[PDB]
Amino acid sequence: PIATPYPVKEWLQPKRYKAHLMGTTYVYDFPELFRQASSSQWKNFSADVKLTDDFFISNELIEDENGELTEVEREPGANAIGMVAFKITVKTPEYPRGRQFVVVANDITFKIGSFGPQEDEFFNKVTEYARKRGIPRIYLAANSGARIGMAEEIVPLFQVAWNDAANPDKGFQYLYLTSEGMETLKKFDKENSVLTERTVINGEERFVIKTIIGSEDGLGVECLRGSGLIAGATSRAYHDIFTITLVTCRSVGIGAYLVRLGQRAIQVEGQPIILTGAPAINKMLGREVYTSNLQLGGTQIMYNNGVSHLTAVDDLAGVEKIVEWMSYVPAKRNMPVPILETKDTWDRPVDFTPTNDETYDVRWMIEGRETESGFEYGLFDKGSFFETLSGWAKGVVVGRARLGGIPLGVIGVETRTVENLIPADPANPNSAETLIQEPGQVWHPNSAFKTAQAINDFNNGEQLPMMILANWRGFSGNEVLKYGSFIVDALVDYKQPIIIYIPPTGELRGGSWVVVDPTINADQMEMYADVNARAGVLEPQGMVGIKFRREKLLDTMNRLELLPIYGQISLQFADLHDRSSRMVAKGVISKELEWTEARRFFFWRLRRRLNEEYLIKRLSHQVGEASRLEKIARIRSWYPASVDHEDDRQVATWIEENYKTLDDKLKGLKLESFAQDLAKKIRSDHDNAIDGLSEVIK
Amino acid sequence: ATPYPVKEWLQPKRYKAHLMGTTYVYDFPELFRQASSSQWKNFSADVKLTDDFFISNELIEDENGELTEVEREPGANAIGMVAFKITVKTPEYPRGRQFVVVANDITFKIGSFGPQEDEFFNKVTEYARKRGIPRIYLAANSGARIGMAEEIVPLFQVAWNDAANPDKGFQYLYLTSEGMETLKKFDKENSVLTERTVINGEERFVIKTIIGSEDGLGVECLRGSGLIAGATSRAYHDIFTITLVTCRSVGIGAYLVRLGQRAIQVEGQPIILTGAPAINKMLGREVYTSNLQLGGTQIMYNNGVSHLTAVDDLAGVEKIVEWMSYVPAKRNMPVPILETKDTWDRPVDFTPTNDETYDVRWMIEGRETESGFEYGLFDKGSFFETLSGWAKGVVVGRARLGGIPLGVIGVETRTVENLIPADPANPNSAETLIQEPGQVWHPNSAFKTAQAINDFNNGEQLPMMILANWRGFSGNEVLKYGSFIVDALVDYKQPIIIYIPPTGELRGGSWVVVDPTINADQMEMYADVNARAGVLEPQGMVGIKFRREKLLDTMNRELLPIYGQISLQFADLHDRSSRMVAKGVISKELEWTEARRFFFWRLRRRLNEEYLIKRLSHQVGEASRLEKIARIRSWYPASVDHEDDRQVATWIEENYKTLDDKLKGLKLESFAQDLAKKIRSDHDNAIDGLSEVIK
Ligand SMILES: C[C@@H](Oc1ccc(Oc2ccc(Cl)cc2Cl)cc1)C(=O)O
Ligand SMILES: C[C@@H](Oc1ccc(Oc2ccc(Cl)cc2Cl)cc1)C(=O)O
Repeated sequence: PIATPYPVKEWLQPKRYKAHLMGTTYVYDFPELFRQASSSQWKNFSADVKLTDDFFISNELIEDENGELTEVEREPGANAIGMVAFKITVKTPEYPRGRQFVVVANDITFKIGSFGPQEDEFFNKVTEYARKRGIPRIYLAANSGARIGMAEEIVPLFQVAWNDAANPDKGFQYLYLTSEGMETLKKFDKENSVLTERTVINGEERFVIKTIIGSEDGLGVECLRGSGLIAGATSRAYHDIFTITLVTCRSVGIGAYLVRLGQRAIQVEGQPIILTGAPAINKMLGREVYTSNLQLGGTQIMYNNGVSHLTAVDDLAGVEKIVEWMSYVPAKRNMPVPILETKDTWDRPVDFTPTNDETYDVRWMIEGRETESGFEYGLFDKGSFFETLSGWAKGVVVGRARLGGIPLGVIGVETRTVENLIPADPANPNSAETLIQEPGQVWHPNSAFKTAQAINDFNNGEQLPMMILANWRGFSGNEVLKYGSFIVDALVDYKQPIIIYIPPTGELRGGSWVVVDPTINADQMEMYADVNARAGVLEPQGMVGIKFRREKLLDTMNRLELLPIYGQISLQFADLHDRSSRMVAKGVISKELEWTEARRFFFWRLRRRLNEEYLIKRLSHQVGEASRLEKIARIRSWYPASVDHEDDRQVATWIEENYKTLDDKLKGLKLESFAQDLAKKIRSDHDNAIDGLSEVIK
Repeated sequence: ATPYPVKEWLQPKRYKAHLMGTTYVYDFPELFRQASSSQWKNFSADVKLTDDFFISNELIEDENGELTEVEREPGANAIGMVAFKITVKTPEYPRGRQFVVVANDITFKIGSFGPQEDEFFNKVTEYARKRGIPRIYLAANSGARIGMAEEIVPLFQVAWNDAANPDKGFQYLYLTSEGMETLKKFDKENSVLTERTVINGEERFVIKTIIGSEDGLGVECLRGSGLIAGATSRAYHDIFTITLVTCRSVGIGAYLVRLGQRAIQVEGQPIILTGAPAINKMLGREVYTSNLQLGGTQIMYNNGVSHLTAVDDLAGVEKIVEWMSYVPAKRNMPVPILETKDTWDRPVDFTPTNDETYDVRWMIEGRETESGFEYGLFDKGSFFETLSGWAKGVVVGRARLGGIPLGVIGVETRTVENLIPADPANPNSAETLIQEPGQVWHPNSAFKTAQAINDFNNGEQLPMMILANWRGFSGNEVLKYGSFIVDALVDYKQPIIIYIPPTGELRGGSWVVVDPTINADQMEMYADVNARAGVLEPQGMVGIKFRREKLLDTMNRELLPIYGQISLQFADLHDRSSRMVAKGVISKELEWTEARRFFFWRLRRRLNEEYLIKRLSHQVGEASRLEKIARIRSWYPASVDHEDDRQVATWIEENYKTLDDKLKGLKLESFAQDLAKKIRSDHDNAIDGLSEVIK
């Protein structure tokens, strides 16, 4: 454009234009998008808030001469490699004083954002940078995969020693180099560019090419090593810090791999996630099977399969989802989860209530429900429910929510039936659509997998507490065995409080109960049942057909056709066994609750548990054989005698008032152990031991 | 009576178990005795065993509920679950190895899991885990025990509506002042939760909840199921776990075979979540005739849940014992070395050729030929394949290298005819014959590969070799499972060897999932001189950096056909192991024929160095793995070539006890070095403790 109000950004830096032509945001413009999203964050939390410019800081990161990452301020487009990173520092509602994270991204304008050894090495450095600091790592993927290429400085030299020079059609023997060809290389210092041997044929002194290496780096296997390196780096990152990646422009090969390795992924519509391009897949098979890469890695495929947790209409939408997602996550590894009080106070009843009659959306029980006669509040803070993996295995609902300001992961069960449709396969004319009915409250391979993925995703990086509104009465698919197994493993590994709650009108039968029982992880799990909930190995019908058969159904029909009404009797006899009262009597749940009062009970129970967990975790690197079980008992023996250990609000309150003081008792607890240990060491090797102490003078 | 004197009280127990199609619980230890004896026979026919080579002591809880060995009469179990502590002398552990066998007693309440069975099982699992010994589970059960208050059955009343004739309906269930009292004389008064409600002269106790006096009716059984499901999950990561499905395994029973991962299914014995009769009552028509269509070996062995299949119980027990022969006697002990006739010093005979099909197993274990026997890479007769009925594109099993046990993963070059049967649940759907090309990763082969790596790593604690030979991938799913492989590599705690074999290739994404840098602490890459590797293969590489123009440009030498081959070659000259060495992506290129020799000493050397590193586990202070190996190697004599595997291994084995003395010194060093740093970080605190300690 000629003569515009302000400078033409796309002209000052043509790369910005090239990026837009690619249909994605120019890399150096992303920090700005995070500013806008953070600003929006505030505008939704408290509109009367006036942000200044120093509320958001973005410092590009590059490697210095020693290869160490350092902050710099240069002009966009100065990057010498196709990978860049920024260290962001933002003041946010949950972290007013500020929080940090790293943003690594491919520069789609630098060799089509390909991964070369330097890009790989940079990405690895940045990832390690974030991990050492316990800081989140955001990856913006816009690439073309591993960089490729041959040694061009060898194309105008290699000679072809044919069988008979006068018969090229008869084939050839091998490729060699002349004495002149060798001199060309020696002139460019590119001597060790190829491996060769000297052989004199019919007179001339030849140099057979054994192997072609190349002076240019990033031609083959070194790109593969680099890819393996960052793949491993990302696998580790996921277990260390919060990871998430946004696909803004295609993401290919190692690019797609990283998307999955970081687990949490948001896909912008139209930007495919592919291992290999459709063109390549065509040439291979036979004819033109696929018309677009969107048929291979498009949203309708990755979001539907669960690779993509969320979809975004554009780059800004994606960044906004990243930021909203981060608002439930600790500023950094091992910090308490970020409390964020909203207008919706903890002290209120739960309005929306399920009815054995009318069908409902679990989300209503979760986040509340908007109606004509007004809004009906749900179990968690209004507007705090952030659903993820919503395009996959809809039989189960997954997301983050807030309880009186306390963030946590929530897993619910969709009661309505799902109509998972699967498009035909382009690589087989003999195949049509396939509508699959997925019954509610039943566990299918996908539901189980999604359930396991959620637990692991709440646990790793996010380090959140969790509540599962357990309401399953079966399983039918036999891979289910494998994925169900993933659930137990996921729970065994959970490190923050877990709450399992069978809601009103809900039930948990046989296998369904098994996979979520508190004993799987007694260190963190507690189970509760609504007074209007049902639970048992078998449902009434099943129990009847085994313990109340026509045989005995007659004996009672005597002491008192009339089969139907007597069938309804047997059912009630059974159903009277599946009550929460029996659950309390048998000791399988911590408590039976009343739905309307659950928001109040859980807020304090969870708050109390988070406070206690925090004290326990202070004894992690304690010396000795002390068990978690013995650690809480000890800590709890500290509470004032007049404090009721079963009064959640009271225990939470006292702890919150004595942090510093408790740290002291904790410190003194480890000190006793360190001494008791040194004692047992001397009383197990007095010789070398005693001498050791002596070796310690000053 | 009978020819020989046998326990009379067992007859009916045995009969019932057999009626179920399984061996009687107490006769199982005998099968283990036979398999072990048979183990010695195959190893050294000229061996005479004394009964003391095998001991089996039943395990039961004492007064304090603690598990103790007992010498009691068989068939005396008061619960439907039993266990044995077995001590046996085996070829790999001549002085003896131990493990526990936990099993359902199919004759005790049809092998259902009740609270007591559950807690016992859990206690036995924990018993093994605390000792680091293998836990074998023999499944023969009916799932969670189920019940109902049978005492409330005879004495419960109905309160009908406007019906002196029930036909209309009822309002609730109640108890009479007498029935209520009946429970009082039986002491089963708290078997219900009622409310006093005198209506029409007569008082009725409304039934609000039925508890029952018999333990093990509902949810208490579910808690128990959850307890052992989790206990098994932990065991799998702690000790060697394996399960033999010797009869039906239902619900929690089925779940357990999975949770323990390694599983052997006896033919005709199904692993199911819920029976067929049950499923039919949830679909309308009679769709399933038998549970075998739900959990038979055709399902579970093909799906990957069952690692192996067995014709009968004893075959299963033999497979378990055979499997165990590759595993340490207990957690963290060195892998069991078992040298046989086939020693390490010999070249590898069998060699794959470009123009000829081959079974990767020939490369692994060797092949029988009319002229004799072509030895493969590993010890003749040592290959033990598992998960052979699922994802045939990848080959996994245990093997021995000059006596050293390890996990092996190879790539099936021949295509696979995957036949997926049609489920009766949908008549509209018939069977299909999926086509799986070799050297191509698919969702299932990727999944199987990750499982293999994790199963070699957890419990087995085995080193591993992957004869990487993949190119493309097709079947989305691939993405998720491919990532499982990386996670498994990252988690691997023993030496790993990635080796691209002769005629083998590794391209693009296939290289990245097995690159050494994923876990530099344990991985090493090797490429045969006749191997190939690059991002793309010649075909595609040319279709990007050598098109019509460049191809027609390099005419300084209309003959498209012949020149097309010249370009491909120009490319192929890049994919050489020599470049791989030049670029530094492999530790070195090797010659197939000498691989056995080379790998034997490299592994032996690595195993030795690992052991030395492990001795610095509890070493206080914080030193990186690379920091410990560096100091360990600084101890080698200055004349030892750190690159000479045999020499390094030889010196170490000659100095175990010496290195051990030096090893301790390095600990006591840090011991005080730590106390010092303590004071130099909290002087006040330290002094008080130092003083208080000196007393
Ligand atoms: C009460 C029930 O026990 C179980 C326990 C685990 C079961 O396995 C699963 C449970 C849940 C899921 Cl999602 C998957 C599986 Cl394989 C099935 C039944 C039984 O014994 O019948
Ligand atoms: C070199 C190659 O990089 C990769 C990396 C990972 C890839 O994804 C996988 C490869 C193998 C497996 Cl088993 C799984 C995945 Cl997800 C694909 C290509 C590329 O960039 O094309």
